[PDB]
Amino acid sequence: MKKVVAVVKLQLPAGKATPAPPVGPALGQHGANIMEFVKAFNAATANMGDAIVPVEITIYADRSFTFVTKTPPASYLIRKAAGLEKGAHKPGREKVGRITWEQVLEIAKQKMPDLNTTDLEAAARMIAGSARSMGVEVVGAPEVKDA
Repeated sequence: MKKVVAVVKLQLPAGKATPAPPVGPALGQHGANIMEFVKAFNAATANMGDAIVPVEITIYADRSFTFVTKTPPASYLIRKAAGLEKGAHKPGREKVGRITWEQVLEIAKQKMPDLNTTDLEAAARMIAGSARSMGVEVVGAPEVKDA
């Protein structure tokens, strides 16, 4: 028996949101907890840095708020998929932010069931690209030329 009851989707300031977001009251729809929401948020936006994040607080009947969001969109999962971990005491040698075709694809497929896109090449570039702009770079995608 699955049937989400409430889901708050909006954009909150990373490393700046406070227990008084543009929703607040419109958010307390699971148990009435604004801090826990921003508390954890700030935690993520506090460990990474400042920015904006499209929250997707999915409040399930069982007062369950499921939503993974921290750095800008694409980063939502391209980060861990790329390598944006922490400053690291030693230089990350490789270029910070590196994903692979297979990664951007699997990351796009679910992000392109058939909305505006359709084929993978399209979404694929949308992802491998989104990262490209995010300073990230495609590690896989073996430049296939004379093959």
